Amino acid sequence: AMGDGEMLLIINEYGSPLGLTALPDKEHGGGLLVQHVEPGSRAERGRLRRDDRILEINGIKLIGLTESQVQEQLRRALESSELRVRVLRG
Amino acid sequence: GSGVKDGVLHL
Repeated sequence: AMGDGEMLLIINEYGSPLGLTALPDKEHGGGLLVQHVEPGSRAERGRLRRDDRILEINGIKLIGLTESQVQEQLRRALESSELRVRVLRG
Repeated sequence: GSGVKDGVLHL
Protein backbone atom coordinates (compact mmCIF):
# COMPACT_ATOMS: atom_id res chain seq x y z
CA ALA A 1 0.00 0.00 0.00
CA MET A 2 1.00 3.58 -0.62
CA GLY A 3 2.37 5.02 2.55
CA ASP A 4 3.41 1.70 4.06
CA GLY A 5 7.12 2.44 4.22
CA GLU A 6 10.04 0.38 3.00
CA MET A 7 10.69 -3.33 3.34
CA LEU A 8 14.23 -4.13 4.45
CA LEU A 9 16.03 -7.46 4.66
CA ILE A 10 18.45 -8.24 7.49
CA ILE A 11 20.36 -11.53 7.33
CA ASN A 12 20.25 -13.27 10.74
CA GLU A 13 23.46 -14.69 12.20
CA TYR A 14 22.42 -17.21 14.83
CA GLY A 15 23.86 -16.35 18.24
CA SER A 16 25.31 -13.02 17.14
CA PRO A 17 23.94 -9.51 17.59
CA LEU A 18 22.57 -7.89 14.43
CA GLY A 19 23.68 -4.46 15.55
CA LEU A 20 20.32 -2.76 16.43
CA THR A 21 19.28 -0.83 19.53
CA ALA A 22 15.53 -0.11 19.59
CA LEU A 23 12.90 1.03 22.00
CA PRO A 24 9.11 0.94 22.03
CA ASP A 25 7.64 3.85 20.14
CA LYS A 26 5.39 5.31 22.76
CA GLU A 27 4.56 8.62 21.22
CA HIS A 28 3.98 7.76 17.57
CA GLY A 29 1.49 4.96 17.59
CA GLY A 30 3.60 1.94 18.28
CA GLY A 31 6.26 -0.20 16.77
CA LEU A 32 9.95 0.05 17.59
CA LEU A 33 12.05 3.20 17.18
CA VAL A 34 15.63 2.52 16.07
CA GLN A 35 18.06 4.39 18.32
CA HIS A 36 21.36 3.09 17.02
CA VAL A 37 22.76 0.91 14.27
CA GLU A 38 26.30 -0.45 14.70
CA PRO A 39 28.72 0.37 11.88
CA GLY A 40 29.44 -2.59 9.62
CA SER A 41 26.68 -4.68 11.17
CA ARG A 42 24.03 -6.85 9.56
CA ALA A 43 21.40 -4.30 10.49
CA GLU A 44 23.47 -1.54 8.82
CA ARG A 45 23.96 -3.64 5.69
CA GLY A 46 20.19 -4.16 5.56
CA ARG A 47 19.83 -0.35 5.48
CA LEU A 48 18.34 0.15 8.93
CA ARG A 49 18.95 3.71 10.21
CA ARG A 50 18.57 5.70 13.40
CA ASP A 51 14.99 7.07 13.78
CA ASP A 52 13.46 4.33 11.58
CA ARG A 53 10.14 3.19 13.04
CA ILE A 54 9.82 -0.58 12.65
CA LEU A 55 6.18 -1.50 11.98
CA GLU A 56 6.32 -5.17 11.03
CA ILE A 57 8.69 -8.13 11.35
CA ASN A 58 8.39 -11.23 9.16
CA GLY A 59 4.80 -10.30 8.35
CA ILE A 60 3.70 -9.74 11.97
CA LYS A 61 2.39 -6.18 12.40
CA LEU A 62 3.67 -4.64 15.61
CA ILE A 63 1.04 -1.87 16.07
CA GLY A 64 -1.58 -2.94 18.66
CA LEU A 65 0.64 -5.58 20.24
CA THR A 66 1.59 -5.34 23.89
CA GLU A 67 5.18 -4.64 24.82
CA SER A 68 5.53 -8.31 25.86
CA GLN A 69 4.00 -9.58 22.64
CA VAL A 70 6.49 -7.51 20.59
CA GLN A 71 9.40 -9.00 22.55
CA GLU A 72 8.01 -12.49 21.94
CA GLN A 73 7.62 -11.92 18.24
CA LEU A 74 11.23 -10.65 18.08
CA ARG A 75 12.41 -13.82 19.79
CA ARG A 76 10.43 -15.89 17.32
CA ALA A 77 11.75 -13.99 14.31
CA LEU A 78 15.32 -14.45 15.58
CA GLU A 79 14.83 -18.19 15.12
CA SER A 80 14.58 -17.62 11.37
CA SER A 81 17.35 -17.16 8.76
CA GLU A 82 16.44 -13.56 7.98
CA LEU A 83 14.29 -10.68 9.14
CA ARG A 84 11.98 -8.87 6.75
CA VAL A 85 11.46 -5.53 8.48
CA ARG A 86 9.05 -2.85 7.36
CA VAL A 87 10.06 0.66 8.39
CA LEU A 88 8.99 4.30 8.14
CA ARG A 89 12.06 6.49 7.78
CA GLY A 90 12.62 9.29 10.34
CA GLY B 1 17.09 -14.12 24.13
CA SER B 2 17.05 -11.15 26.50
CA GLY B 3 19.13 -8.10 25.69
CA VAL B 4 16.23 -6.18 27.25
CA LYS B 5 16.93 -3.31 29.66
CA ASP B 6 13.97 -1.17 30.85
CA GLY B 7 12.14 -1.57 27.53
CA VAL B 8 15.23 -0.88 25.42
CA LEU B 9 16.11 -3.81 23.15
CA HIS B 10 19.54 -4.78 21.86
CA LEU B 11 19.35 -7.16 18.93
